[PDB]
Amino acid sequence: DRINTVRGPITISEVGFTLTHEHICGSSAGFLRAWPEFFGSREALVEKAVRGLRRARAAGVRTIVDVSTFDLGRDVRLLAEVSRAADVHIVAATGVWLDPPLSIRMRSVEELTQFFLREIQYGIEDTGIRAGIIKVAITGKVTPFQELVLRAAARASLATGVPVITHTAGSQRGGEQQAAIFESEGLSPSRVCIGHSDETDDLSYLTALAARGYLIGLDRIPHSAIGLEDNASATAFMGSRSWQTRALLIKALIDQGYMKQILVSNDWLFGISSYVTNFMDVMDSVNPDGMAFIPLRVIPFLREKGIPQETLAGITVTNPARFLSPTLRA
Amino acid sequence: DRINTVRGPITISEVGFTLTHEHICGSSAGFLRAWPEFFGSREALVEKAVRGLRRARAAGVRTIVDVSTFDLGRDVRLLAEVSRAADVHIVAATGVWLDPPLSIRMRSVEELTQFFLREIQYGIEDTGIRAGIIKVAITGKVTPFQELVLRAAARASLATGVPVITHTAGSQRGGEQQAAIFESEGLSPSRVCIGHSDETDDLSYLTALAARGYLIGLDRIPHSAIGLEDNASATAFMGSRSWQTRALLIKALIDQGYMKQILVSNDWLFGISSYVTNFMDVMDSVNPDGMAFIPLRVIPFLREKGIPQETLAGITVTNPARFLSPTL
Ligand SMILES: C[As](C)(=O)[O-]
Ligand SMILES: C[As](C)(=O)[O-]
Ligand SMILES: [Zn+2]
Ligand SMILES: [Zn+2]
Ligand SMILES: [Zn+2]
Ligand SMILES: [Zn+2]
Ligand SMILES: [Zn+2]
Ligand SMILES: [Zn+2]
Repeated sequence: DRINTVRGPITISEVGFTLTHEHICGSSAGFLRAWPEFFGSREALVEKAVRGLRRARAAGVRTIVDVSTFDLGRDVRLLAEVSRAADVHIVAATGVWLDPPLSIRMRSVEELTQFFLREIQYGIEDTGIRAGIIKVAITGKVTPFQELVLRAAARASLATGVPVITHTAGSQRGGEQQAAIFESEGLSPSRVCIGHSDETDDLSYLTALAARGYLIGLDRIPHSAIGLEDNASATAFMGSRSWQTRALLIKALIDQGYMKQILVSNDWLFGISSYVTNFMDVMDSVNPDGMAFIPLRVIPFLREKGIPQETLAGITVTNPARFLSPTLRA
Repeated sequence: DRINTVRGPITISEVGFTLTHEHICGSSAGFLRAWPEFFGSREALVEKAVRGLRRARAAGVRTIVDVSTFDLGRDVRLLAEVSRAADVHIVAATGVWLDPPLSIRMRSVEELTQFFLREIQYGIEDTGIRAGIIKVAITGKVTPFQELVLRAAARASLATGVPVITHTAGSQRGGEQQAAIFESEGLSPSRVCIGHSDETDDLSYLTALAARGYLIGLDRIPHSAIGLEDNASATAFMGSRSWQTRALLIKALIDQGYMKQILVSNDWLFGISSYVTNFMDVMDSVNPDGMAFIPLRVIPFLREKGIPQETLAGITVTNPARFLSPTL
């Protein structure tokens, strides 16, 4: 079976150790093309990303999933360039994030479904690169527009077998909202990762979703504004919980018997224009390991806590391949 | 003081009959590239725009100013292809419209100034095509962010000599609040067009801005949903006033002695994705002339009402050239 990447299809055996929720750059549609100097230059951004991916590769990573949507400024040509240079597979995304422009947010559920299908079945822009995942997002109480996006995502997943990754901004729960909508459309929970789940400490909430068959994205592990009391922007974006506390949720879910439902990532990037200026510097100061943080810090931490190799490989290799492999029915 | 167009620099004498507020396509950044099918295809949109601009050309139009900004999905390569095929000058825009994404709306006044300067001085994207105007938009009361945009526009204009064009959302006013900000930055009123000024019938407001040396953009002349009362989206976009009512404002300002302050346009486009689906069909149902509406309908209407042809030539040829020619 085959997974689409920015350099073409690859087999399941080629996927390897995967980071399921990452970005090369967090931006806005067309922004990198219109003002590349915001990032120093396109060339500087490419250099920062290639070095960062090569560090991750040296720590064991073989694939990342860039869950940047059109409205997060996804540039698949950038992804292809850095994937080739770093020799790390990149899966690209369709879907809608938090900042849809009018041309997206004025659209109907049917139109959004056709847009997602175009990006998965035909390709992104004029590149022939096909999305391998659908990324959606909601705020607090799912808005009428976000509900349209979720339903369109479920429909595109049902037609193509590609999985859906979702999260709730602003609050620590919210996965129940998305689950009810997805299920109303007939989508299998095994096609869905409820992301940014490490933002809550409510284990009962995560375990119940896992028991229903949802994948649980513990994918903002290195985000933390501890020590950055000076910075309101940093606390608002990364939060005030230690990375070890977040990582321990991984062990907790394993102990509950749901290793098979866990996906782990960094939610990192190599440039960011969608927040305050120079926020990349703040992030880099918190986590100098970048995307290598999971393999260099979290994996050893879990081992020390007594999680066996084979379990860690199940989480980092087996689960992502099962998740990404397009699967029409469960 | 040559003017930059999507085909390169031109002389003032080459500008000719100008439409000062137009669009090839009203969209969002990256959207035409991502989902061209929304417009049938990119190829269909080009064909429709070339056909339309050629009709305007035959009616005498020589230049249009496409005031689409980054966030209105300005695609300068589309502009260039259409300009060349139709053989009509197109001036491209920098600035910020009413849908800035986070990467724009999180920026400071200094950062916005740099962005506008890049698009004017260096070029748009990787094309080397330089913006010839700065477009800004406000809602009701200028928002804190919109005030940054206005100040950045003023600063970019002062540094480069290129003019600024505005508008305020809806059938509002807003010019007095825009002008205050511009003047606090030391910008000359002669470098600013208060656009969509045909949305109001308040002549006291219009004449006072004209008296201060502002240009008055009477530039949505064909927009009217009269006859389309059962379409709320039509009414909300084009209004309930007739084209003649809008066009009579041109006469009113001429009568008051302000012919030199008037700029006229259609605010037309050949595709639109930033609003309701298929809205282009509704607009085309009302104004089949498209961008040719000004020279075909408005000019003769004003002639019939007794305005001398020399005055109309001043408004359609002289005023736009004086406005577009960069100063310092
Ligand atoms: C690009 As994000 C901070 O919503 O994971
Ligand atoms: C794109 As418009 C409605 O400001 O002319
Ligand atoms: Zn997120
Ligand atoms: Zn995320
Ligand atoms: Zn993310
Ligand atoms: Zn407008
Ligand atoms: Zn307009
Ligand atoms: Zn307009």
